[PDB]
Amino acid sequence: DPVYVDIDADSAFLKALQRAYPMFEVEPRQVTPNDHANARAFSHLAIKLIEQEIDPDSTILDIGSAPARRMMSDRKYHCVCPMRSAEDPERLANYARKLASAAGKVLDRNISGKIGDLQAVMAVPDTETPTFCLHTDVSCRQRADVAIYQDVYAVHAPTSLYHQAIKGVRLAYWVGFDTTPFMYNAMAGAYPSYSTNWADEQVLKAKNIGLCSTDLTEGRRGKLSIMRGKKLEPCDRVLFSVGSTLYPESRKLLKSWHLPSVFHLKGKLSFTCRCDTVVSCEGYVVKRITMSPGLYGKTTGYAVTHHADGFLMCKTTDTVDGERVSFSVCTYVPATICDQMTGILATEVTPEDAQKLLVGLNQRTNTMKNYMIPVVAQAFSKWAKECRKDMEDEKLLGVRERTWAFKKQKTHTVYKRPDTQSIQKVQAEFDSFVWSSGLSIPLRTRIKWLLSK
Amino acid sequence: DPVYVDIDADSAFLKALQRAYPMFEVEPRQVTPNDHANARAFSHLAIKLIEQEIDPDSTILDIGSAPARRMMSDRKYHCVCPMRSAEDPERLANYARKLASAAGKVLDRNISGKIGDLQAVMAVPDTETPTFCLHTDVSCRQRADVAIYQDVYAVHAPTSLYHQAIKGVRLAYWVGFDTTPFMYNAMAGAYPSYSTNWADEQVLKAKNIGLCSTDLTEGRRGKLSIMRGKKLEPCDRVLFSVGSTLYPESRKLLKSWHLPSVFHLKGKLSFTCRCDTVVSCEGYVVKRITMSPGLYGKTTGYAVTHHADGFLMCKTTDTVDGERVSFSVCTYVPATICDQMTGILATEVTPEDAQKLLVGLNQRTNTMKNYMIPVVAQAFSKWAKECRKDMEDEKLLGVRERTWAFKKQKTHTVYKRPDTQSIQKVQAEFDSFVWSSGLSIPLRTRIKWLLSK
Amino acid sequence: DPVYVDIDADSAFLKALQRAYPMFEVEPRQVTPNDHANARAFSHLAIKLIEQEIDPDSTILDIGSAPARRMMSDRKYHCVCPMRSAEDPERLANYARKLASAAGKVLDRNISGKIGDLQAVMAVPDTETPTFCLHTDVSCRQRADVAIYQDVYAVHAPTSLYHQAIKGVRLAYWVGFDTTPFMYNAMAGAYPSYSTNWADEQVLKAKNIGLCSTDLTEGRRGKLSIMRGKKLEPCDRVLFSVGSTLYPESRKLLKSWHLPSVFHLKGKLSFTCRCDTVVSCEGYVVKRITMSPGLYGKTTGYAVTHHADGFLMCKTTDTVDGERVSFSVCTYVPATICDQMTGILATEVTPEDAQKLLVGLNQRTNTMKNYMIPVVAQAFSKWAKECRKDMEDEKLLGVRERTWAFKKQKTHTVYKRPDTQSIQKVQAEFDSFVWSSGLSIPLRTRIKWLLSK
Ligand SMILES: Nc1ncnc2c1ncn2[C@@H]1O[C@H](CSCC[C@H](N)C(=O)O)[C@@H](O)[C@H]1O
Ligand SMILES: Nc1ncnc2c1ncn2[C@@H]1O[C@H](CSCC[C@H](N)C(=O)O)[C@@H](O)[C@H]1O
Ligand SMILES: Nc1ncnc2c1ncn2[C@@H]1O[C@H](CSCC[C@H](N)C(=O)O)[C@@H](O)[C@H]1O
Ligand SMILES: [Zn+2]
Ligand SMILES: [Zn+2]
Ligand SMILES: [Zn+2]
Repeated sequence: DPVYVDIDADSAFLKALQRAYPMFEVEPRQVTPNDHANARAFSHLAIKLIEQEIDPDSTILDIGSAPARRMMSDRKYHCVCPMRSAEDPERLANYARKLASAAGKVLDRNISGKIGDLQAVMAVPDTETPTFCLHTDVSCRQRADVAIYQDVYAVHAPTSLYHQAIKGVRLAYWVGFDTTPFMYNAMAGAYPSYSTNWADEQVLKAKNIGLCSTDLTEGRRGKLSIMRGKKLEPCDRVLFSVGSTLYPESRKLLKSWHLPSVFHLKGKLSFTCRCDTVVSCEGYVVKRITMSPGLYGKTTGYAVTHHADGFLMCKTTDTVDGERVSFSVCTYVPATICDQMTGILATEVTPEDAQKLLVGLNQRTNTMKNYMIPVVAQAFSKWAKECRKDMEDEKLLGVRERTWAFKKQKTHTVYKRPDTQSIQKVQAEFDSFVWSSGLSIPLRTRIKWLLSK
Repeated sequence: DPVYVDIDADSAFLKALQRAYPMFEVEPRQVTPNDHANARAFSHLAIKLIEQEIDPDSTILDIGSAPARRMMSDRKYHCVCPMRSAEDPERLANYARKLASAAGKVLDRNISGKIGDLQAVMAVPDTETPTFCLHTDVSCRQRADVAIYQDVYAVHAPTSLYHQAIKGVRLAYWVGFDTTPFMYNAMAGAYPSYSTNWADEQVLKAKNIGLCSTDLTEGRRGKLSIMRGKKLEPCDRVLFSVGSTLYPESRKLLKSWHLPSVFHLKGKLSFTCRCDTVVSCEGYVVKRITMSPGLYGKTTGYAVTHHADGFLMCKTTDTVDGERVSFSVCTYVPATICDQMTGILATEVTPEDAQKLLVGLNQRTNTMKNYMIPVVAQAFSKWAKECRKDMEDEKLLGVRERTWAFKKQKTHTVYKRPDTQSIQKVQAEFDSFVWSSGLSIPLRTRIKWLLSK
Repeated sequence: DPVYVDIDADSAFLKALQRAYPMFEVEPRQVTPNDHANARAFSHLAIKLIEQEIDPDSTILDIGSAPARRMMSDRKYHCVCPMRSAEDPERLANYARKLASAAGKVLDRNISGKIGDLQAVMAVPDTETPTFCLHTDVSCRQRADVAIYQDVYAVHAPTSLYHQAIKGVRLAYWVGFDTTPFMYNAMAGAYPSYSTNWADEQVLKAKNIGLCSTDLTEGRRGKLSIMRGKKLEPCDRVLFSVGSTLYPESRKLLKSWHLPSVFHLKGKLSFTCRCDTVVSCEGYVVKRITMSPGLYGKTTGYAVTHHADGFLMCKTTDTVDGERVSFSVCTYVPATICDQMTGILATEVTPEDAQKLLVGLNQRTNTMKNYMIPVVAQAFSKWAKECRKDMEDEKLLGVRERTWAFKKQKTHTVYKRPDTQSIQKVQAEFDSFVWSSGLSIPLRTRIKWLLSK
């Protein structure tokens, strides 16, 4: 009845975990010095909660599975494992090892059936079995009614969901990092509670952001290159660092999971679908999606995010490979600090004074990580200034002057305070939806040898 | 005898709930991290109180019902469910699932009768049964004497009430958000105790209101567009955000439920009707309506609101898509803070000093939400100024000078203090009152399969 | 079940050791005054943890072994010992002595088998035995599935790993000093928690770095030499001092162990490999490597380091053999000190004031070693200055001016704060991979005499 997580007993993250999962009873039990422990604990609790929601006798598709995680579960999983990633052969070997080690000692689980299914798949690679197969999300043929996506960032969401729906699935879950900073189109950012940093490929040679590296120079003035760059804009390629584990990602596929509250899937068959956010903790979320046959209602095309902690986006100046430039950066701020800055921001404050005030509030133990304090101090200072400029240039009610052109004002900070909401316009009507094994003989031989014993 | 609500045991909202429902005994029992928990708790208690008022042996029409909420009740409900919303098929499937799960375990409730009625409706979609039907409020033919509207914003109130009255209904209840801010014709606003924000569609690209989103710019002066806008006025389309759930609404239909204390319905038959407010809690209300055959008395056409907390409407300046404009905003303020500002407002005070005083009063735990403090500080500052201008320009008693024209003074704030009343002029004489299933074969097949087992 | 380490009972390093190995229970038991005790304790615990991971019945290759360390172990080691180092004959004699001393007193270990294997190898020097051989990593022919490298810096990593893989090894471990400072290309540096200093061969006659020596002079101005040096750049030869033990090293071979997260080995057979960091303590690390047959996925060529303590690289001025020059130096800083300097660095601070503040923070017992304090104080002072220069020269968003050349700014400090990550670009596709005993008759005779008794 208790749930055990692998974190230190004196961690501050434990209270946030307890507030996010009020239906459980959370115990710390540390066994390793993992440098991304908080992220793993959140994923573990999310799987527990999802299993508690649904009822047994239903079969669950596990898209992009890691089979060894599902091996001591009593529910009915069908693991979809294509070998498209360099980490997959080791996961498969680990599954076979775990299976062979406990073959008679454990009896409640369908251990023998799992061994037989794996052997049958190794013999002929194009066969479906109740617990395993080697197809993709589009080419699997097992029928079910629940689908799960755990830390899956590599598929286009509407195509995948349509292919699950034409097979009888009515309910789906998605677990992962919040997609909001990519809808605002930032160049780099942080998830500080999870020791995670990310950056665009064009700024990996910066100096003072979370994920970067550069070197010492004396500063020659020449650097004469005829190739005129002249624009610094975000591109599709992004790099993620979770603790010390590296993952590359694509901006398009990340944006495709920022789904509106109502949408329609219109193909040979038609469906009406909804998406809600049911767990949200300092930048990690769980989403629940339902799908129904036929067309009902109408769509607006709006997606909403609720901010429990503060969210910040701002302009910063740095050197990239020695050349001075400006670009945008985003982060999260705890609610108590935001509440304690309300009085200060009524006036104009310099960045240095803001930094001293924030250090005073923080270190009274650390509420927030120190390496983000200088950028936050700068953002708060610009926001406070811009507000004053609005108060000194009043307009007339009900009137929009355009004498025959109007000017845009400059904006250097966006600041979403606790208990406010973001709203963005996205696509809501989808009509367009458009095989070889990939295994190799030596790996098959290794698995067969490791199993047949 | 206790009533259990899904909120945290240390919440401040519990005392307000206890004061609003003095006839019950309210216990906190938290099971989920719902981000709009307070609104759900208020609706739950409202249904309990309404059921305690009326007597059994009467049949209750449930307009726009969600049937699974009425399934474990001992009273006699007739649920009117047309499938006009994208959320409806999932509600129907959930009802059928709940019914099938507990088919012999629960015996007191008319479980078997409900199953039979649902099956009979699925067979032929144009039949009335004692517990269910697929018609609208105008085309249902079941006769009753009580009607209930729970969070229903999609109908025109006098037409709907007339169609209920010609069928023998004598008493009706309405539960929902207070309609007063839409009678004052504001452009955006907040219900802060319920984590709720709303906005006109024309200002969704603002920067510093509750529900909005914008981006960074350097401020080009060109933006040369020949299309002269030249007026910024409210329009019919509005967006509501309750926690993170989104709802679109129409201004006309919202205004139609702000009913006067006495009115007449004059058709083929005639009725005389009254409307009173019986519960009011920080912007959420319950209204009771009675109807009688024949015409009696006379009407004035006035509607009254009593303010227990302070109500504010004021002019603010912002940037929308980068262009600087002014428009009106409304909110609610707790009574103790209003009482503690009485001495300060005797003189002229700057907005910055007002903001510092409000922060001092608030954080001594938080009485009011911090993200509204800057706008409130501005409003109080303008009100205090305008009062002084009245005191320095006295007129003569009993005289209205119009030398041959008179000027209007500028007004930037309206402030209704605790224990005052608003009064507005509305229509009170109504004479004008003016079908296919909408279900689909695959959904019917799914429901039949899910039921027949 | 306790693990015993040879350190003083009042040492501060014990808490760091306990945090790095949370699965053990660490007891101090001092028996010698070793001046590099901390390094030996870390290596001991690393071997314990690795043995706990893997399962028995597997045979372990020990590359560049010291056999006497493996003599009282119950696992199955095959020690690869070529006599290429001046320390090797004494290690071999010590092994034979240890074996002969306990020949009947100890029975659980394969003592008799080990004696027989050593004698058989002495008779014919080109024979493999289950526990011993005299080949190199490339010319050994024993088959196994685990390989271990303990403090091995003399081989080129991809060639060695390929030769282990074509023999059936699937898992490998590497224990040693962190390779990050050599990827930044520094000229000298320190690992202060382990009493270790290192330097390039060209600066051994400096005055104020960790490892150096010089003499007194009155300063003649002549020193007329026609040989124009004119550049001071790092070269391949480096010297390491661990306590008072000296080791020479090569920069190329050290860099070759800074491996990316995914890579491919493409020869006659092909493999896909991964490298993760599983233990990290103040500059000492353990790396785990897996290899699989066949080609899967794709590579990026990036390597990542996670910083738990602060890392610093900076420019310094010294005299070398009496001539004044400048070059770069690197070190590590504890996290609490870094956190306590956050407020000070918002302004410009002189080096002297920084030094006084650091002395105040440190001596309140010593958190960090005093001989590094002057260089750290200088680095912090320059970093704080450079940040200000960025804040006073803002650019426009999204724009990279190159009017037709751009200038590089000067950078004198790189500072990686706690909870940030370094990222470097390295090679990830490897295709190119290209014997006499070396023992002598008198040594063989000595070993035979010492054994035959
Ligand atoms: N089109 C596709 N259909 C199904 N799986 C896919 C896919 N494309 C990539 N994948 C798989 O998705 C996985 C993402 S990483 C695996 C995450 C895993 N669910 C976990 O819990 O750790 C990869 O193994 C990759 O092989
Ligand atoms: N003209 C009409 N007559 C009856 N119901 C209507 C209607 N127009 C819309 N509705 C229904 O009113 C519902 C409003 S949302 C449902 C609210 C529900 N009573 C609850 O407690 O949660 C929708 O399901 C919609 O189908
Ligand atoms: N090509 C090679 N293959 C295997 N061992 C080698 C080698 N080149 C050098 N060595 C050996 O590697 C050793 C490094 S010093 C020995 C370290 C030892 N593992 C310990 O725990 O203390 C030397 O003894 C040297 O003989
Ligand atoms: Zn399948
Ligand atoms: Zn009906
Ligand atoms: Zn050998």
